[PDB]
Amino acid sequence: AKKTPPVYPVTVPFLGHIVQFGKNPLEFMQRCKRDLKSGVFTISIGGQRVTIVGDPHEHSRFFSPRNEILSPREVYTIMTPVFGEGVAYAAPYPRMREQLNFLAEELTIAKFQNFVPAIQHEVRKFMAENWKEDEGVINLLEDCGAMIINTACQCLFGEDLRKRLNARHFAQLLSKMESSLIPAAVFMLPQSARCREARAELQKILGEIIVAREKESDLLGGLLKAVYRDGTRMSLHEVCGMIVAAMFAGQHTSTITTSWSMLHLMHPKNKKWLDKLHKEIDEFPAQLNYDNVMDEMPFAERCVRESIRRDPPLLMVMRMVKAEVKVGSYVVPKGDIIACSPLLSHHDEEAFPNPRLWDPERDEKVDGAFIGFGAGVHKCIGQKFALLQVKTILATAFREYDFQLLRDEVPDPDYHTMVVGPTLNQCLVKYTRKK
Ligand code: HEM
Ligand SMILES: Cc1cc(Oc2cccc(Cn3ccnc3)c2)cc(C)c1Cl
Repeated sequence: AKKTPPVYPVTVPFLGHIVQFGKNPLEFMQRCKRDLKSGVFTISIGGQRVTIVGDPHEHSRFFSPRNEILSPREVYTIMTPVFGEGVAYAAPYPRMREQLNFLAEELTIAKFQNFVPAIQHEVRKFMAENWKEDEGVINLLEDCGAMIINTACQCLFGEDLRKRLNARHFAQLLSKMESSLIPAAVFMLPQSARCREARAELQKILGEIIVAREKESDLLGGLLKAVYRDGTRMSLHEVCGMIVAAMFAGQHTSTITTSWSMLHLMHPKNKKWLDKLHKEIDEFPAQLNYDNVMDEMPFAERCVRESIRRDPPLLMVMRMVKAEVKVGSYVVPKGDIIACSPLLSHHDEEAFPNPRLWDPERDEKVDGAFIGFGAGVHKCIGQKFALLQVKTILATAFREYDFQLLRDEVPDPDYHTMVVGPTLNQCLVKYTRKK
C-alpha cells in the first residue's frame, strides 16, 4: 500500500502471537488470513514484525529474490554451532552457495544406481530383526525414524565407515546434537558443550577413517575431492558439518513423510488407493532396479507428495528482509521478518479443496501452491533422494505386509516441535504379515 501489509492486534504484548500460535498454528494462521481480509499479513512476535505470505499466487515473491535481498542466514543462527562457524548458514553466501553445490553433486540421480537395491536390503533386514512375528504392535514414527536413518547411511556411507559407525550409534549422536534446540530460539551452555562433544567426537572419528583411506565414492569421499572456487578445500571441520547437515536435513523430514504416507495408506477409508498402490507394486520383483522406482512408481509418488502437502514437516520457511520488496499490493520494509508457510498455503481452498482430505490424485489448482520442498532460489536439493527412499520403502513394506492402526483417526500433527510430524503416542500400529 505504498506501505506495509495489514497487521494483527496484540492483546498481550511483547509476547507477540506465539501464545495462541504454539498450540495450533493452522487453526491460528487461518483465523488471521480470513480475519485480516488478506492472504498476506504481518504478525507481532516478541515485538518483531513477522509478515507471513499466505496467498499462493504470491509464493514467487518469496522464493525468487536472491539472499542479499532476502537472507535466510538470520533465521538459522540457532545451529551455527551444530555445523560449525562457516558451514551452512554459518558460512558466507558465496561459500554457503559453493557448499550447497557439493552436497547437490552428491545426491544427483547419477549416484542413485546402487541406492535402490541398497535400500530394499536395509529395510528387509530391519523388519526381520523387529517384525519377527506374524502379528505385532510397533510404533511407526519410531520404526520409520530408524529405517530412514538406516537406509540413508546404507546409501551415503562407505563400507569401512559403516563398520566404524552404525546407523544406531550415528543417529543417537544426531539426537545428541539436536536436543540442544528449544522452540523460542529464532526470535531472540552445557548443551553447547554436549553439542560440541558429540560433534568433536564425530569430527575425530571421521578423521581417523580418513587416515585409513589415504594410507590405501561415498558422500564423505565425494566431499574430500571437493574444491572451492579458489582451489581451497574443506577442513575436516567444514567437512564434518556438511555430513551432519546432509544427515540432519533428511532425518526427520523423511521419516515423518514415510510415517504419514503409511498412516494414510493403512487406513480403511483409504483402501482404493492402497488397491491402486498394488496394481502398481504387484508385477515388480523382490529385486528392484533404478528403472522400477523412478519411472514406474508414479502413483506412489503422488501419495508421498500428498502426505507432504497435507501435513508439511516444515511449517515456516523464513527470511530476513534486508531490503524492501513488493508483494502483491503491499510492500515489505527493510528489517521485517518475512516468511512463507507450506502448512497455511497447502490449506488455501482455491488451491486445495478439502485441504484436510487426503487425495493422491488431486492436483494443485493454483500453480505453485505446493511448496513442501520449497521453491525458487531455495528448492530442496534432497527432494529426489527423499522420494527415492520413501517410494522404495512403502513398496518394500507393503509388498510383504498388511497394516492396521490402533485408532479410528489418523494421528494429529504435533505442533510443539520445530519439525512437525504425526503425534507420537498415536502411531502405535499392528501388522499382519502377508504370505
Ligand atoms: C521428504 C522430506 C523433505 C521435506 C518435506 C523437505 C523440505 C524442504 C524445504 C521446505 C526446503 C526449503 C527451505 C527454505 O525455503 O528455506 C528444503 C531445502 C533443502 N533441503 Fe529439504 N526436504 C526434504 C528432504 C531432504 C533430504 C533427504 C535432504 C538431504 C539430502 C534435504 C536437504 C535440503 C537442503 C540442503 C536444502 C537447502 C535449500 C536451500 O537452503 O537452498 N531435504 N527442503
Ligand atoms: C544450507 C545448507 C542446509 C543443509 O541442510 C539443512 C540445514 C538446515 C535446515 C534445512 C532445512 N531443511 C530440512 C530438510 N530439508 C531442508 C536444511 C545442508 C547444507 C549442506 C547446507 Cl549448505
